[PDB]
Amino acid sequence: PSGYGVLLSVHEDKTVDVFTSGRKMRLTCSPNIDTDTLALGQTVRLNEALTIVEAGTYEQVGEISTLREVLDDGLRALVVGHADEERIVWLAAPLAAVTRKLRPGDSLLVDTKAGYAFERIPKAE
Amino acid sequence: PSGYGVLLSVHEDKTVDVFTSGRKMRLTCSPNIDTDTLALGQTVRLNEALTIVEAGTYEQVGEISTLREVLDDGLRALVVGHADEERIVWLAAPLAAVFADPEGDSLLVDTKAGYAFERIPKAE
Amino acid sequence: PSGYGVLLSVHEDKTVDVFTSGRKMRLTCSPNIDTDTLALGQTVRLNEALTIVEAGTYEQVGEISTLREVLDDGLRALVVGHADEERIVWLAAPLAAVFADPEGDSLLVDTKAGYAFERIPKAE
Amino acid sequence: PSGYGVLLSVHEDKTVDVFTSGRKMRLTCSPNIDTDTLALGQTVRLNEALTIVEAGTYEQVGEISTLREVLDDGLRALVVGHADEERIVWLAAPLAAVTRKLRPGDSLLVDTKAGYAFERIPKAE
Amino acid sequence: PSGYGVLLSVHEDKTVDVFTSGRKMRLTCSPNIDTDTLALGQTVRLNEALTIVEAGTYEQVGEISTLREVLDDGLRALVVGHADEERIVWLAAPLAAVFADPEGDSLLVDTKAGYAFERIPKAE
Amino acid sequence: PSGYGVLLSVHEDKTVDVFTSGRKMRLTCSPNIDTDTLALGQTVRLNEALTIVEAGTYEQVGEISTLREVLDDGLRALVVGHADEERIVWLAAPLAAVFADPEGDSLLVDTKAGYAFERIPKAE
Repeated sequence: PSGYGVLLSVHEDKTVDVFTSGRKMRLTCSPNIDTDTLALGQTVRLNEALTIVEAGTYEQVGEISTLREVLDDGLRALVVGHADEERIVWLAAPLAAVTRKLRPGDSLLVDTKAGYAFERIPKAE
Repeated sequence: PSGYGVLLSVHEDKTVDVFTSGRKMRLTCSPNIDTDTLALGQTVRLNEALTIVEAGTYEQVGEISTLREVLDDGLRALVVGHADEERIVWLAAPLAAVFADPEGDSLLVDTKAGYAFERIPKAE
Repeated sequence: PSGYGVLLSVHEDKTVDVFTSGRKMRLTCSPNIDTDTLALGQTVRLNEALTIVEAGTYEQVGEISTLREVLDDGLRALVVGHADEERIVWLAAPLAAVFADPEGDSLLVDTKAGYAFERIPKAE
Repeated sequence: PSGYGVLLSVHEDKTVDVFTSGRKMRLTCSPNIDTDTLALGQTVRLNEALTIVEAGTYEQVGEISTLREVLDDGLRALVVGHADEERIVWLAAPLAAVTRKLRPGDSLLVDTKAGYAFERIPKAE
Repeated sequence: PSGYGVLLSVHEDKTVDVFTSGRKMRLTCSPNIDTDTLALGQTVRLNEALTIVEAGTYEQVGEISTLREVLDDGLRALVVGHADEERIVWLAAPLAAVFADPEGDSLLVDTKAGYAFERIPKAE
Repeated sequence: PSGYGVLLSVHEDKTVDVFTSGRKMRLTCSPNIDTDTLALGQTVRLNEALTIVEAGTYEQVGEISTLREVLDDGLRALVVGHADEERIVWLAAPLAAVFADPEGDSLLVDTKAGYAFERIPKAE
């Protein structure tokens, strides 16, 4: 069987930080994986030895939180969840650009354990 | 003895993603499983080795959430729970079959697996 | 030592779904057990190999929830918990025998196993 | 090392049901233990093999809940906790008698995982 | 590598009850521990074998609860948390030393271990 | 693989308390690590034997809580979470350098490790 985790960072030595089984770990990738093309926040597949053997895409289901503000660094956002839970999360690539821009009350799909926002979910009317 | 999980996806090599023991796993299927006939969201039965040995029905008990909108893709929906927790979930076939659905419909959901399975009269 | 679980369903092949050690399992009964006399929601005792070796009484302590409606199938009910969490649960065999509210009855429930066991006014 | 659990019932065959490590189990007692004198709801000590090797007393710290009503059987009570959480619990012996009697709004020390009430905690003024 | 727990009691045979890894355990002490000098509620350091190897100070971070009353025994107190969860906890020495305390004082507590350790100005 | 933890304290014997895999541990540093340069609250990397092999940056994502007061010791603060949960946390090294509210500042916290790391207005 394989498990999965959320990619957090790629190091100069081609190891990666991944959030998996509820904790951050530094893991190695299979030689066939091009680490230069990994996208932070994407789900990655792990073998039993915890080597990254495949890159997937971003989570498509889960918690929604409301955007309050993108932080000064342009990399993280302050979001507000259901019971008034304020949190900081990383912006995945499709959100960090900038064409469109993120505006406060935008609804964002988030993983608050890994600390990532993946997708904006549109429309009241 | 067998365990269970919620089927999430089927891969080209006949392995499947399943949500079981609180996380997503990629698992193999027994010779009896024709993956072509699997329905996403259904419960699957797992042997000790975590091989899928039987494909079952959708969950029938659990949390209730309220439908806010089906997303543009027609695959997912925005649902709101008891303390106004908004989530995105996948729609199982029975919900996609009617997609009416409104908006306010009460849906049986598994928020860990990320699925909505059944509409519950409020009602009737 | 023996473990325990809540009997969820009895299958046509005589195996049984049981909620035990925090998850749903499909288990086999000792030949001693007459599976046709098993009662939904009752506590079953397991040996170390997870064979069902004895069938017992129903859970008698735990969470109280309020009945909202008995579903159209007569097997499940919509209940509302203390913080307005709505859930669907199975009716244990004693409750599967009649009810009547909204249109309010207080039920002993185990939301992890997904069962209601007993009504709390003066009821047996 | 030893672990602990809450005694739930004593069987005719001298085995006992105990709530330990978050679940109910049927366990045996050391031959030196007189099972006839066990008190339901008391904490019991388990060796690594999960044999009951010692009986203790009732929990003395933990959750408080307010009594609503003793059930018709005289063995269980409906209690109401902080966030309006209603639950049924077993009455330990010092509470089941009957001299004094339990009255609704009494504060009770409870273990809502094992499903027991142990002690009444007195006095506003 | 060492773990930690909260000391709950000392036994006549020099073993101790400690709350560690989310539950109470009876553990032994190293030759260096003079159990006569232990203070109930203090943090203890445990080696891989779960032997107490060092007795430390009280916890300094964690949940805050409000004092309602010290119980008649002078050993325990009724405390109320954020969602008005009332609990009974043991008093550590520093709190017993002042027992003033009032009632309204804010106390640093570990509700799993069942201890109050320190009074926090509201204040100052 | 390597694990990670939050550095809680540095002891006079050069060992360090670290919150890792959901609990507090006392660990040893690789000889490479200058323990006098370690900074409270920083993330440390662990080998499989749980030796600290590298010291890193601070947590940058997670829960936001509101500062109520910096305690008299200048090392800890009282913070209030989203559901009015009050807690005492340690100040990470960057925050241990000044503050100022009630008499309101938003702090990034990890309540499991018991640390605040960063203030969120425009602050570095």
